[PDB]
Amino acid sequence: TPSMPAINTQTLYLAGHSSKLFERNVGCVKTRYLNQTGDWVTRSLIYVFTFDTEPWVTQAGAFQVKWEPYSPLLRVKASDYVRDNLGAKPDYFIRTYDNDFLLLSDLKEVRSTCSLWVTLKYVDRIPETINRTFYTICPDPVPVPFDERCYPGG
Ligand SMILES: *[C@@H]1O[C@H](CO[C@@H]2O[C@@H](C)[C@@H](O)[C@@H](O)[C@@H]2O)[C@@H](O[C@@H]2O[C@H](CO)[C@@H](O[C@H]3O[C@H](CO)[C@@H](O)[C@H](O)[C@@H]3O)[C@H](O)[C@H]2NC(C)=O)[C@H](O)[C@H]1NC(C)=O
Ligand SMILES: CC(C)CCC[C@@H](C)[C@H]1CC[C@H]2[C@@H]3CC=C4C[C@@H](O)CC[C@]4(C)[C@H]3CC[C@]12C
Ligand SMILES: *[C@@H]1O[C@H](CO)[C@@H](O)[C@H](O)[C@H]1NC(C)=O
Repeated sequence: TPSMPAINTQTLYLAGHSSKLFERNVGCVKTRYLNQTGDWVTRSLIYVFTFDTEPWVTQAGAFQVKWEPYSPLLRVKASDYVRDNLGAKPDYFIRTYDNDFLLLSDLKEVRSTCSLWVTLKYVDRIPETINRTFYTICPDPVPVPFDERCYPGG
């Protein structure tokens, strides 16, 4: 079966989210794998804050994730900074996933907010099936448009 992306070693990019989650001046949102200790994977949360900040500066946070096989929950132990400023929760509902995408939902909201994550394979072109699922399940879906500037080099 496909490998669960959250505990895998490929970088994940935020491709879509519910409007309510929206943070003004936050762009290029992605997560890189750092290491693993026991059942916990450590990843970074990378982004750019575009207001009154130099254009080459990347903001960075860190968090840990745990996924028991076939669990519908992703466990998240986010840093104090990430919990305080980016609203990270201790658990997320896993709607679906494949080798190169992950769709997460909030646990405690009745009108559950969502986030769609993809690997490099789909950053310039989200497959129609994933896009359709995202627009079906997610309240107030906001796509994150492709931007060349959010990547190393160009
Ligand atoms: C990802 O999906 C988006 C959502 O698609 C819409 O919802 C799905 C669940 C399904 O019902 C699908 O058929 C719907 O289109 C896509 O966005 C939609 O794209 C439409 C076409 O570009 C757009 O439409 C408008 O334009 C036509 C032009 O003739 C008008 O007739 C029509 O009335 C609309 O004004 C539609 O508005 C738009 N929806 C939203 C909410 O953005 C999106 O393109 C797709 N992306 C990929 C990569 O496949
Ligand atoms: C990808 C996996 C492995 C876990 C990620 C967990 C945490 C860090 C994720 C899950 C949902 C994410 C949020 C989803 C949507 C937005 C809106 C955007 O405007 C700014 C980033 C922000 C606010 C994200 C910040 C990081 C976030 C809180
Ligand atoms: C994993 O990364 C974190 C974050 O930088 C670090 O604190 C930790 O020492 C690293 N090593 C291991 C094996 O946990």
